[PDB]
Amino acid sequence: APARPAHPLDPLSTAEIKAATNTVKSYFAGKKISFNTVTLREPARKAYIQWKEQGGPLPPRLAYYVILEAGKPGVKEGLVDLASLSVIETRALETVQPILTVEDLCSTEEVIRNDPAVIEQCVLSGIPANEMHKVYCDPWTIGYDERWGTGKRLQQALVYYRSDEDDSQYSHPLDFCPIVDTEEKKVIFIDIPNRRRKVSKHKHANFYPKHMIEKVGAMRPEAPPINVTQPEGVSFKMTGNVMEWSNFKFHIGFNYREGIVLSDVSYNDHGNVRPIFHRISLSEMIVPYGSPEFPHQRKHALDIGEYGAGYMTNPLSLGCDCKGVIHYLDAHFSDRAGDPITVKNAVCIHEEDDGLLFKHSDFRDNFATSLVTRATKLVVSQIFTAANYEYCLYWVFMQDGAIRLDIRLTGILNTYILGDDEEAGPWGTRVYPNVNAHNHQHLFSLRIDPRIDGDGNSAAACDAKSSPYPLGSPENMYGNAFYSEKTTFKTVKDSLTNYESATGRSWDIFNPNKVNPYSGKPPSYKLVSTQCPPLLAKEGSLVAKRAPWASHSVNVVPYKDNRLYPSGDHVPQWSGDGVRGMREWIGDGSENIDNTDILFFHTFGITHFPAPEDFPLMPAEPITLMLRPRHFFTENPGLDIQPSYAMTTSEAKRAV
Amino acid sequence: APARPAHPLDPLSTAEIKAATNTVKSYFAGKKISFNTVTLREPARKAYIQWKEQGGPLPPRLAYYVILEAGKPGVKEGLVDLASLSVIETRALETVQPILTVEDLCSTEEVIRNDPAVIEQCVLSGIPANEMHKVYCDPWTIGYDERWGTGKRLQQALVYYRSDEDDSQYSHPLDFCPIVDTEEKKVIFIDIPNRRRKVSKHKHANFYPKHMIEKVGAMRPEAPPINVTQPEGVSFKMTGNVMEWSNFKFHIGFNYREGIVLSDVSYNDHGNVRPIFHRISLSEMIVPYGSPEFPHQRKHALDIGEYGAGYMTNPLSLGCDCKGVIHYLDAHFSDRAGDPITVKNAVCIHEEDDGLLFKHSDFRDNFATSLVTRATKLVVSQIFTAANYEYCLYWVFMQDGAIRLDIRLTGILNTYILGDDEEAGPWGTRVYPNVNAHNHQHLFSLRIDPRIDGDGNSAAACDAKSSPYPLGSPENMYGNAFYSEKTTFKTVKDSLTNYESATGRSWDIFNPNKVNPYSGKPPSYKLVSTQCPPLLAKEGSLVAKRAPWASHSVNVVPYKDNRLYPSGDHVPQWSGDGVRGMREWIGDGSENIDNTDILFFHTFGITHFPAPEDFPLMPAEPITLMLRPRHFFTENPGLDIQPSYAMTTSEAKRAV
Ligand SMILES: [Cu+2]
Ligand SMILES: [Cu+2]
Repeated sequence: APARPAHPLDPLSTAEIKAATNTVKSYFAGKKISFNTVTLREPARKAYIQWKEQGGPLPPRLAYYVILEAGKPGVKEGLVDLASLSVIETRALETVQPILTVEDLCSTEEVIRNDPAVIEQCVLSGIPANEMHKVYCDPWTIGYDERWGTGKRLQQALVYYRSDEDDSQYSHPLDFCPIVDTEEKKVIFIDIPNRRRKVSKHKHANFYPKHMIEKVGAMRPEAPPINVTQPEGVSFKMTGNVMEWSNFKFHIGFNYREGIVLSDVSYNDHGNVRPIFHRISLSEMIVPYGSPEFPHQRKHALDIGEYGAGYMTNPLSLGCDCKGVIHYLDAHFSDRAGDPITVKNAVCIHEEDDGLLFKHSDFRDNFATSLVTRATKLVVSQIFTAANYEYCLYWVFMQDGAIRLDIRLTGILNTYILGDDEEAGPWGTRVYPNVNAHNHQHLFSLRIDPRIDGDGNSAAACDAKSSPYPLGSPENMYGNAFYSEKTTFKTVKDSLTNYESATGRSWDIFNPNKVNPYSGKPPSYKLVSTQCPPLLAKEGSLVAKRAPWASHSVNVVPYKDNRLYPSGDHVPQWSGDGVRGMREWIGDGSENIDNTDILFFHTFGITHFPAPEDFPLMPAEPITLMLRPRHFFTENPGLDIQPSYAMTTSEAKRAV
Repeated sequence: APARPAHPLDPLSTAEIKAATNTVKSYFAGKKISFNTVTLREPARKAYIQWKEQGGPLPPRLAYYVILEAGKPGVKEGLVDLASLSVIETRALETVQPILTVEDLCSTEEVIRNDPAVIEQCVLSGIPANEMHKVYCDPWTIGYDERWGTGKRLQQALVYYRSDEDDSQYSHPLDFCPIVDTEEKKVIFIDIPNRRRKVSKHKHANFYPKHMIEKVGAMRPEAPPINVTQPEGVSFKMTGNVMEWSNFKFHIGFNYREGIVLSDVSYNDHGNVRPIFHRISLSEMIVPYGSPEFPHQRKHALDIGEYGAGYMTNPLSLGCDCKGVIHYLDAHFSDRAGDPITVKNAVCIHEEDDGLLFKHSDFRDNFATSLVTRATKLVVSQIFTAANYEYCLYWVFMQDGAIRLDIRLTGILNTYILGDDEEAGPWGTRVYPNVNAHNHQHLFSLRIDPRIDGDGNSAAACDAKSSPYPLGSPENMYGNAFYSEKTTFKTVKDSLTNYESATGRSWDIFNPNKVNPYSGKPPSYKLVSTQCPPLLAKEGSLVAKRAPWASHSVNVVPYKDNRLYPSGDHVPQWSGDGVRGMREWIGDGSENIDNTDILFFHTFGITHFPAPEDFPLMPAEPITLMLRPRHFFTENPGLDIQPSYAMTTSEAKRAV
């Protein structure tokens, strides 16, 4: 049996992966199978907490697998008990399709380049038959197409042309969309538009230094360096995957889908170690495009569930992606053959300056009496590439006890062809000649499993409101009175809430069993998040049905085990009909969520209307949200940090 | 005559200040006068642009002054022509009161400590008569009190007790409020509550290291250092107050009121130097409190117009407030005697790493084909202290051509006393025993005088909207279609708009005379700003009347000279009645603002519901907004910056 991990939440080692895939091959001996997913099945929440805090049973070390079998529809999935090298649960799911791996994305180009119907369309589009090596595709999942459902595993090949291998292809989309059976390795259909648009004759819109020298004359000279050193080392301590820093303690996990998973998050409040979150991660996304024209409705990528923030994560880049003194973690997955694969340097961990933590000075001696303390932040990060997009993910811990998630979006716009006299608006932007960059949103589902100061939690909306008493009344003489209206969610239905600019809405995750001795309020972490777009696709749309979580900024449901992925476990090609994922968890909306084990799913992101500044490669666009302690502590928790400068009134008088 | 400045927008030198005050003293010879304000009167916008870009006349170098005269109500104000040492304009304003200086804050404590009625109240409150040296006050402007109007110059002494001079006084407010005549140096009234609350007998809530060692046992050890150096110097160049960095060029100005003023802001687009803004600054604030109980309606500080972001600015570190390699500017004002005073190191300028600028990698070779470029940002900052508050102001320029304003709020909560059995809610929070920190908002008025790619500009609201065609229609078959609805403001009235979470509203400031050759849209800078609270005080309230700008997120008016301060030129003790400031500029709402010289005033900020984490000293709370180029450039303007790492497809194949 494989050696068991240092910690029950540690991701599967390479040896554990191989042990799992050997087990599964033996169970299916005589069958031709391929591996889609081999990943840790995390322990039940109860089992973990009981092991960690109550001297309870050691949870079994289990691997979840998804396989395909040649000639069989759908997938099989199950669990392997690693200690006994045995399959302990298995089932066949003939009517779902699974996440697409890097191998799956790389496989489609050879299919389309050799398909006679595709060749014919390249030629009709102005690319000669002997130049197929110049044709490339981003082979998305089909997403959903009602002509096939889940009956075949399908990709849509978004086709482009490169004049030279070093080109950025996105200036030269083609007009047609081959549909490919991923498992049969064949083109089954090609969507061809009513109006044909041949390949752009313009130069490629390129962005490496050699290209830029041709385009603008010269690169800027190298700027003088800004160097960042920690000559006495770092202040954080890692014990395997467990982090300790500035009184925070937590486990850094990682998987094929979510990427970074932070677990067992506590804060050491002068010797009282107080839980905050059991688990926090990104659980799904949707990137819905806004052109109604066929087949563009199929562009609504659920990037986490369809590609994976782990599978697609970048090996980060000795001193370029992450600047400073860095601790790296590697990621391990299975390939289709059942062999472990490694992404080196998938996670970067470091501490960085974060400006001022607090300051106050006294006007009475011209600010001679003064105290200033600088902030340090701890950053746990990854960058994943989902075809054209780059998503830079930064989990940030702060010395006031706040935790923030910062995202920067970069990469390249998804582009489609635009005719010489064709107008892109209102659904997209002409960002370069013959290039239409369609409107789209990027929405994310943050999953919080809280344990604010322990178990038994609730959530609330907090709305700023003027007093209901009018100006000139004895209760509100001058019309200034205002308060925070807290609406505690009692049932699931109550939770289904949007951000509201009219009230500056925030949400509290709180422990109703405890009370701050000063304020009288429950200890809480407050979600402060304003990048909360409405879902623009209509009710009942394909987008709305496949992402039931995205229609509210906040969804709060009862905890149950295995409630991770809110668009279901196998996302590609689901029509959005059925009681699964968030739609299952919400149910009829009547279940209790007050003072219990809850899961808080937050929808946040941006609406992107492309502009030429975004092309050919887009400058980073920031998204953030923060979880802030409010009524958790009885005073500013950073005041024991040594100030950078401190002078008292008495000391200022003595300096004369 | 004083030597003329290097640049017409340079603030008055110390010699110019003295020259101006000598001129005014001579004009008023035989009269007993004191100086309130002596500051640059900036050139008219037409005159500046003509001088800068058209070989036009050199604008006269002018000083604006505000003086008080013993025995005369209100103020006198006027202009001095420095070249001729003469008063060129003067007028008496008998019914206004002016900004309170540092000297004016410092003067009140000696008055109240020696006043028999105040002493009596201290004794009734539990502080013996021989301990008046332990009584302190923050002597705000009265703000507005209908019992006196502007008929006397008045301060309200928010009173506190210190057990030792090194204490933070804010745990020990007293229950009463002396009203002080600033110019007569006497207490004229004391507001006494119906419910007396004697001084707290608790320990002070303190925050220096010596205090914290007593409170929690020990300070944390010094963390290992993070060192930032620039061994080959910085990439920016300053010529006097003119900055050049990453193709931006602008003038760094400073005054008593607004603090930092950025002017003549352009971007050098490969040799084509394109204007962006004529002037950008913070022009006013309001910090309205939410307790209706008398006299707390008088807490609605207009910090900029009542105290001044320049007058109240901190002399910065060095090495503590601003980390790294810093260029500092000093600030110069007049004191009451007409002598120049200096705040050393009032502004800090430096460049800092700002993470990734952009990245893209190709999945086809497992991300071997990759380009990553790191961002640098340029930061122009100050910190001002308005009694209890600290406001950290950062104007940030970025290498994608965006400009951001970042603010961090810190300092100390304003507190009032709380009885042992008194409930603070719903209008405040008990943050420590016997301490009530009332609810309040912090609202700011960002003033933008734009020149987007030159003169003749417009503004618009941009709202994301679903297509009006329903799901299932030929126009919107799958219900996903969406667009940006642009509402161009034709008249002032049209511009009076709020942030709307329902549409993810942004605003464009654009040049309708020009067209992006790719997109077809006008060049613009887009305001991306979501920390846009409603004003919670009711229509017709004292707050809403004194801050007419604050009731909309956006106000756009025609440019005229001297339209700087949207709550009027002399803010303290204005009732809010009258056609002045923003209310004058809005007029009847009918004036054209489409394709003309416009002023864009943006209201943003936060609503603060205190919690114990904020006490006794508050961790920094961030506020931000961004102005982003959209359709300004025809491609990402940063692509000529040398990448940190770049490998092409061909290079990756050659590396084997
Ligand atoms: Cu996008
Ligand atoms: Cu505040």
